[PDB]
Amino acid sequence: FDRADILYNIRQTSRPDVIPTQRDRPVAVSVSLKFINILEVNEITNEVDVVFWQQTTWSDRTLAWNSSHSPDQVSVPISSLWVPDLAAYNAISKPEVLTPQLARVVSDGEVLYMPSIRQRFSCDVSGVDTESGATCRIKIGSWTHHSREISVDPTTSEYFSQYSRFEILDVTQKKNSVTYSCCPEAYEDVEVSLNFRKKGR
Amino acid sequence: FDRADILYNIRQTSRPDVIPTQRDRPVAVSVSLKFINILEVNEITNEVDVVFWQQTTWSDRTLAWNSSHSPDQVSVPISSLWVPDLAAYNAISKPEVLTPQLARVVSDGEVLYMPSIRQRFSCDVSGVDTESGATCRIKIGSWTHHSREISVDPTSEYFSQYSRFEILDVTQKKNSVTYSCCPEAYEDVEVSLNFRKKG
Amino acid sequence: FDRADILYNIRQTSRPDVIPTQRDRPVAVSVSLKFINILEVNEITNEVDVVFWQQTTWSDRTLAWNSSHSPDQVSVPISSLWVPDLAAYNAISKPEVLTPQLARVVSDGEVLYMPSIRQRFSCDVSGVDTESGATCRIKIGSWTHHSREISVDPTSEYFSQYSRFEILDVTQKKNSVTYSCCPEAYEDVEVSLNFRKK
Amino acid sequence: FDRADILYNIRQTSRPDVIPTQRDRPVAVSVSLKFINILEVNEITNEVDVVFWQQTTWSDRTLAWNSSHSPDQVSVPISSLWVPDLAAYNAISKPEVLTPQLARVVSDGEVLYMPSIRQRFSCDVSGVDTESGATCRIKIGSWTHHSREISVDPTTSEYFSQYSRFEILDVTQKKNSVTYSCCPEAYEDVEVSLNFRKK
Amino acid sequence: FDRADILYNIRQTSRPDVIPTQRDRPVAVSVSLKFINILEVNEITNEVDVVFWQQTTWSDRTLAWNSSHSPDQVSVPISSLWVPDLAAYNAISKPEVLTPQLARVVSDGEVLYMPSIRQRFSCDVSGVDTESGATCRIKIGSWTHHSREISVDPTTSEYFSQYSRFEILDVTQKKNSVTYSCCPEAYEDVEVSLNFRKKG
Amino acid sequence: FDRADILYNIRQTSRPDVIPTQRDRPVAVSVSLKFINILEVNEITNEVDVVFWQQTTWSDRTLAWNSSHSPDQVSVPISSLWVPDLAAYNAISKPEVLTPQLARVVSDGEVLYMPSIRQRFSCDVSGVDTESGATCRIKIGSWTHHSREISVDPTTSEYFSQYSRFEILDVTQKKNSVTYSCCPEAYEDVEVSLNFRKKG
Amino acid sequence: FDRADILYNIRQTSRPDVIPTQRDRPVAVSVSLKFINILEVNEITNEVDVVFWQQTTWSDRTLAWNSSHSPDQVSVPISSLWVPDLAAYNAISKPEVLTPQLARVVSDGEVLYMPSIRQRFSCDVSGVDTESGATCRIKIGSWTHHSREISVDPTTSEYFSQYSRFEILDVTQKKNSVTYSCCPEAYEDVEVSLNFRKK
Amino acid sequence: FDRADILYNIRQTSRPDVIPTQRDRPVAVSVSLKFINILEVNEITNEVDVVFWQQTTWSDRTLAWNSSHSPDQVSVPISSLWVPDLAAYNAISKPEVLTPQLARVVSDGEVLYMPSIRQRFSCDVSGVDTESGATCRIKIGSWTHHSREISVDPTTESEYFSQYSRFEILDVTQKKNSVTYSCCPEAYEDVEVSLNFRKK
Amino acid sequence: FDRADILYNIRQTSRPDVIPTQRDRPVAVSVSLKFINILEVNEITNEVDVVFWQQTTWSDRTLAWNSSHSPDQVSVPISSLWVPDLAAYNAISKPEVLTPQLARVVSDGEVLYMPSIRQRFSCDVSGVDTESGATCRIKIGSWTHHSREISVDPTTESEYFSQYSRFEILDVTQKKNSVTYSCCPEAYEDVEVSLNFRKKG
Amino acid sequence: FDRADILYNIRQTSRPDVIPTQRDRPVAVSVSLKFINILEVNEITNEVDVVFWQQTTWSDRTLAWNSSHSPDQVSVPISSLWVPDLAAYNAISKPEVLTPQLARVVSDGEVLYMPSIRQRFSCDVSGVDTESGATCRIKIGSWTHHSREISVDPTTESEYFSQYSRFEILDVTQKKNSVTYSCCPEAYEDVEVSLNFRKKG
Ligand SMILES: CCN1CCN[C@H]1c1cccc(-c2ccccn2)n1
Ligand SMILES: CCN1CCN[C@H]1c1cccc(-c2ccccn2)n1
Repeated sequence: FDRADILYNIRQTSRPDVIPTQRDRPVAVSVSLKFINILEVNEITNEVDVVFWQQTTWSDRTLAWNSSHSPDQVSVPISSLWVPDLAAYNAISKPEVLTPQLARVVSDGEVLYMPSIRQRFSCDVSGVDTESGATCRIKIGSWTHHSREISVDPTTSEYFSQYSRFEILDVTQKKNSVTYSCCPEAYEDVEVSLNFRKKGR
Repeated sequence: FDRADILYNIRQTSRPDVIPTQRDRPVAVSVSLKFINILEVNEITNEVDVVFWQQTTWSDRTLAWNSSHSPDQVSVPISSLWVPDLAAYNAISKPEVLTPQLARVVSDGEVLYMPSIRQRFSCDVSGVDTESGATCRIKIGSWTHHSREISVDPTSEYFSQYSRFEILDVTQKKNSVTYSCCPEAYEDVEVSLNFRKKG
Repeated sequence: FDRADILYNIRQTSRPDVIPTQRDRPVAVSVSLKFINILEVNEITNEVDVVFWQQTTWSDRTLAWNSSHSPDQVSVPISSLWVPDLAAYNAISKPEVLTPQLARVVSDGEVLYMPSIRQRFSCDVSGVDTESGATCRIKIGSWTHHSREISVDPTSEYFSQYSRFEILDVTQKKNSVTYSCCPEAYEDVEVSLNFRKK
Repeated sequence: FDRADILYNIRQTSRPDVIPTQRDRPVAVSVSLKFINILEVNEITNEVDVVFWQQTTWSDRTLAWNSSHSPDQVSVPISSLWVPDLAAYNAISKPEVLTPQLARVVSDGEVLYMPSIRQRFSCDVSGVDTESGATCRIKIGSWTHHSREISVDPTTSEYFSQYSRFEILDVTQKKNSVTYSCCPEAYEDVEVSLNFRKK
Repeated sequence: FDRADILYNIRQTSRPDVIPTQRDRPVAVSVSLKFINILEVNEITNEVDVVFWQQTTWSDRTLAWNSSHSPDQVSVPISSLWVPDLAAYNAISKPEVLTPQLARVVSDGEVLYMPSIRQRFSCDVSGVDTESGATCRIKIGSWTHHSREISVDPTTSEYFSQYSRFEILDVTQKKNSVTYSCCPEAYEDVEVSLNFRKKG
Repeated sequence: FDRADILYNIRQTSRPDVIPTQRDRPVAVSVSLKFINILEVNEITNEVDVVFWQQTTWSDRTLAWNSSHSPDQVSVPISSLWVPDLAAYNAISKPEVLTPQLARVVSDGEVLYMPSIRQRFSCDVSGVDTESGATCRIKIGSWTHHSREISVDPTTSEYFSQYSRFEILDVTQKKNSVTYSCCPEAYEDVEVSLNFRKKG
Repeated sequence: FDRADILYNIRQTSRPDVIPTQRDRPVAVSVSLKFINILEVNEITNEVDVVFWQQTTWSDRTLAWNSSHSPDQVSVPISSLWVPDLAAYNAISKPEVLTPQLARVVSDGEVLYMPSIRQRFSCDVSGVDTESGATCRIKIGSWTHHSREISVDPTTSEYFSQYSRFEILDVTQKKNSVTYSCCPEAYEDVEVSLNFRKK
Repeated sequence: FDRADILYNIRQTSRPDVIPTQRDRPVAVSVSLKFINILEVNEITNEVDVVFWQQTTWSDRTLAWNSSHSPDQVSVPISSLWVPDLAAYNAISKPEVLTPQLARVVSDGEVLYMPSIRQRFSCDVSGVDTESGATCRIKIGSWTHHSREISVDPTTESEYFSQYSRFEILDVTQKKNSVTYSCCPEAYEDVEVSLNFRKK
Repeated sequence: FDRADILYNIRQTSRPDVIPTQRDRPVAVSVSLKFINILEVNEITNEVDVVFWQQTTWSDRTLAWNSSHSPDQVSVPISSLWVPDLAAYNAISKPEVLTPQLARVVSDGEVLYMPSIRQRFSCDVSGVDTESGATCRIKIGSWTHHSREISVDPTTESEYFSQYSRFEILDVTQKKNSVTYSCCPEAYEDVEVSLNFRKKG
Repeated sequence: FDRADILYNIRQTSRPDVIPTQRDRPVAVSVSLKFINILEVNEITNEVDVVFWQQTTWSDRTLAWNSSHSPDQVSVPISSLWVPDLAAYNAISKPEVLTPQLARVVSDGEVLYMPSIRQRFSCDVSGVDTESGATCRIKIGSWTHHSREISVDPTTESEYFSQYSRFEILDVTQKKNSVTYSCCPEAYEDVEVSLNFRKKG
């Protein structure tokens, strides 16, 4: 009916710890990094310090409601929802979340979470100061949910800060499948390739 | 009644997670930054470290009470209130809040919140050392509410005399953008901090 | 009562959100700093980084018990008490509290809170390497309680001898700040630390 | 049963404070470190700054369920499980967990927890600049559970970042134990020998 | 009882806010710091950064159980327990607690708590490069409880990293009892003297 | 959605004190009484003691779920439901509910509630002992909701016990609207006229 | 604000244990009985069993709201409300409430509560078979609140059952203020005289 | 696992509102009345007052546990358990439960519940003073769950009945039956208890 | 303080299960039955049905407050207080409490509970139609607290009784009884209430 | 420790649902009925209406406390203790509890629960008006706990019986007995209580 009713129900009945699997189909999560800033780099030790909006999308039908004559969408705290347990496998610091931890929810149950994160990665930074630029690959996927429970897909400069000493040449994202020695099941991930270089003046 | 009553009511009934949209009008949010100190500036990196009191105001009519023979206003923990999900879109460090997270509530339901924040920005440091100075732009709007739910409206006595820097000018302009994709319009306040290194 | 009873009472009924305003009188808070240590000072940037005990004191009658055959005071976690929402007006860093967050409550409802706080300020660092020394002023007052709600009044020997600086003098004085936007005055204590490098 | 049911059962009944000893025989924990990155090294101070994944396995029958027409495993927040109070004996910073604080629970009540941790150790960094390399020993055991209550055992390179300034010669992992003359009791540890060198 | 029952009991009935004074006698606390590492010394600023296990011990009879067919000892989170409010009166950083915040409660009501703490101190670091070394005094006490409510007492190197830049010559720990200028009462305290030096 | 899921969502949401009004329209409550037995009649006081199944119905849309691959209705404690505050205006004993207090909830949010009630009324019993027989009128409406808020409406001896001493000739149920002096708003009630006689 | 909000505010801040004394003065409670039935009379025992509507009315300002775009009234459970602690001083069984225990709150704070009660009294049944009839006095008053805290007032047959064997010749309601020897406080009651006879 | 833990888990995971349906098949409830006494009988009004033990038996897999070194069964208050919403169709007074409202849970999820009920009923008392006695049929079945959600059964088509009664029991037959009403598609399953008894 | 703060403080800190003993000195309970009606007597069976106000009075200084600029008294549900565990040893029905279960709490912590009770007793009804009347004896005291825990005392301090009863009250006297049995080192007390009544003419 | 702390400890860690079984030995429960009055008797229907005190004692170790400088006993509402689920097999009315529902607890975990109950039974009232009298047997045992879990034993087999009953008691014996049933393969234990009574003059 109203904003307050919609948020009450989601709070009271939403099960944060419960992956919203559908008929035991993997939950499909969309992920696209939108880089905003490159804040520090190190060709010697091979580290980068980035700021990026982690465009993260997925469906949770248990959230959906009868719009009809009611709010299009709502803003929900992420404590009040299930959220994918995503990790950047090659981060070497923990996500500084820069933004209000609110996710935007539509009446169908499709969810949009997009926090600004500042994080430090460990990646190939050789060629940063050349014209070829460097290509730093960030791998992201489910920390605890494997192929049959979570799958991850990428999607279809307008963001990047003009005051950065760096400039992006190209950013590309590939779905991937890894396996581990311990474990018979495979995990999926988005491989994000940031090609960037130091500016000329 | 009295304070304890007025504060019990707010705590028992306030719903932090519910924007108080009054009849499907947008919650008007008045914003005004007051810089207190500038601390680290880098014309190479175009990064800055600043401290400012973000003077914020809006109306949550649910909070209202009958002023007749009772407190004009009370102080309240912002965990007991709805608060707009403001974010600085060029911030490169999380906001570090320096002061007690309390806000003031007037009997008419006007909420008045003024945190002291320290945060780092990616902005134009070009010219800080010259006469006409640097102009650093800081953009502040709601992180999840487009212009039908929240609408942000911008409203030296505050700046430390002991700063290494000096403030030529601060100006505030609203900013609205529609896109091909999405029928909702988005708003931010644009804060132009024109400052320079003292003699 | 015993210590358990008295704490339980304070836990159940201390309205930790409610200024213990008496009639409509400002709650009269006393603040008096004692410096333990000056740790890093910048004359260029006008930034000092200091450690100090904030002696705070105020009365809350919802706390009091008849010290009849009872303890005359107890230790109360500040989560379970009303505390003045104080702030350093010229702090450039969030207070680092170095101590257990406990306050002493007297049977008459007198509270004595004294945290050890490490924090950096903007203030006049100049003259630090001179005999007459630098004079760094800190202001501490309520963040939200104007002057009809919370008054503030001010009341070397704890100062570390291993410091690189020394305190020539420390005066503390009643002050109020007002702003053109806002109808109300806010009381503080203006602490003048006169000190110099060794 | 389904994910939501199992999760609720685990949250309602799993007792995070209660070591799941069986027939008072010590709780068998496996700790197996996978080094991801070596980031800083100081041959003067004998300190390393390391990133590893800590494969921690044990067993808690009270989490178990009938997997007849149910999930093989589910994912549970460690706050809703008893976890081993493991601690690095020679650690010089707080463990910085970089990953979702979530563990995997098998229906037979076996728990699979692999946090990704950054932390500094005081250890032997000598020879790092050389072909045979330094050997940094890292010691991990229960902080409060002596060897009648917990044993730690190793499980009876490949993830290390190829963009590290360092590489790995050998990793060996051996059960050991320790006492302190203040106190009667002994504590099992796994001793992780990291044989590495600069590239 | 079993661990399950003993822990449920404590979680249900322990008052972490209530000092376990018995018959208006003070709580005897054994405190004894054991240094593991010395991470950073500055002879200019007079500062050390150190890591210590702070072996802490005291009696809280309300915790006791009859140990007949029962555990002799259990691992309780300290949030379930009253804990002495110990400070280090010349710390310049907050105590960085590095290990799981659990304590040991013996069936007779004895609480054994040993955190590993990283913390920075303001002390005399002159003569660390000498041979008889620097002597860094640290003052440990209750913040809010006087000697009538807490007495703090020490205990009579096996722990210090052999790979430290530095080495410990001696560590001694004596009782001190102190009276401030403001207030009538005394606070019992410990003095810890870290006599140590560089290696070469 | 399973029954487990739906029941959770109802218990947790759903506000038993919140009349399910739509667009400030009256909530339409249907009520058909089904007499099961007449256990006492008295022509002198004019009193009967009856048992009846009170077939009750109304929509509450905050209860609805999409029953795509899911159950069509569920059984729900009325303590977790709003229910109409119906009263017998001419009752002289309190309703003695004989049955489990569970109502049925269809996925379109229709509530089907039907308790077995025993209760005693003040009504015209004259000539229960003749062919044409007594006609005992029972008025039922909401105790606190007027017509704009609630409309109690009727619907249109498959229930009645073959071993009673009485037999039902007729039951008719007609809409009734009533205005009390105190209060200018009007209640919307149902007159149940029970036409029965002794069998002999 | 819709009903569902008003009812939520009431439940969370209605302090049903607290008498809404406004300022100094007592709470003014209107009580007026409406007899529906007389059911069993015993002139030997001086006993009567009676069904009556207890129209009750008072002001709790704490329930108040602004109806501009709001209902004027909602129905509230008395569990979530302060109710006057009324007792019929000459009752000899407990009140059997025959109706839902819901009261009615006006936006200006007035409450209207009107239960149908069956209850037996001790009173003057003599002459119930004569022309002039019997006059049963029923004395209703606060059980714990004396006259400084509660004053009762009536407000100047019509729902009586024609199918009763008795008939009301008259009903009159006056106020009375009674003091007992133990206790220096005066209590108020309404005394309702029920002039009825057998038809 | 002990009694204490088993009961904690049940308490803590209790969904009393969730019919424990397994893969959309109906929950099979057994009902057997074991008559203890007959307190009052009326051939005029066709009413009897009776005390019986109602043995009831169903599965609820959600309560189960591993019974290796664990109790075989435990005692659980019914407010923690889902219970069949059972009801007599011809009852004329509330069921007066005389015993502790406790059932027994077995390790496999079986729930055995047996309350003592005193209740009045409307039935065929004709012939109570004859050689072949009266045959009062009592009909018991779920009030709100139909054929597809609950199915009943008698496990029982001299050890219980009071030797001191004014009546003897000749026979009690219990048969699965069913009941539908024109209003409502779904059939309801019931147990048909024929109490054939006489005055001595 | 206002009434609202006092009731909040009582509700929040009150221990109904806890006898307010002061240093293991016993809680002094005053009792006084003021009879209102006598409703049924039976000389064959020695049974009476009666209604009385049972005035109870005790101290619980843990409920005190500062009367300074406050109310001297407030009403409190008894379900938030400790109450005397009083039983009538010769009752044959359970006590029907006819009145609101509220009590008065005075600012010195004095509690004043007076319920109107209706109960049937097994007592000496003989002589009821004579001029000396019957004397029916009712014994009242704690069910589980011996006399080092609760001391019951009659206040003995007609005005209350129905002018419409068939019966009339000739005198009421109340006296303390106390007994030591050999099993237990403890004396038990009771208050013996002697209702001397006769039928009216 | 004081009463407030013993009661608190009991309230919080008692486990009212959990039978205090030790070493899978039966819990030994001791019921002795003490008769206060006989109120109705009916020779036609074989029914009596009686009032009695149900003396019930057992041991529950989870209640115990060290009673040095402590109360040795406290009074505890039965909601906060495990209580045996006793019932009168041959009862025909609900138990009417006439007394405060408190139980007395000894620091060693010994419990006395003694409600005055009024109830009605089906029993042999034959011979009530003869000099030999009727022998009404009442059976009281655990509803749901068979013999391997609850064992039931009387103590001893006047001072209680009202002098004003129409009736008089001749003897009360009380005897261990065990009833078993077709359906269910465990035996229950009971105190069979033989009331031998008759009418007075
Ligand atoms: C006038 C600014 N202040 C002086 C001291 N306290 C602050 C304060 C406290 C609470 C609210 C506000 C404020 C001011 C303007 C707009 C919004 N809030 N300031
Ligand atoms: C007299 C109006 N009503 C019609 C049916 N219900 C009643 C009603 C309900 C709720 C409150 C009141 C009321 C209360 C005080 C005074 C008058 N009426 N009446």
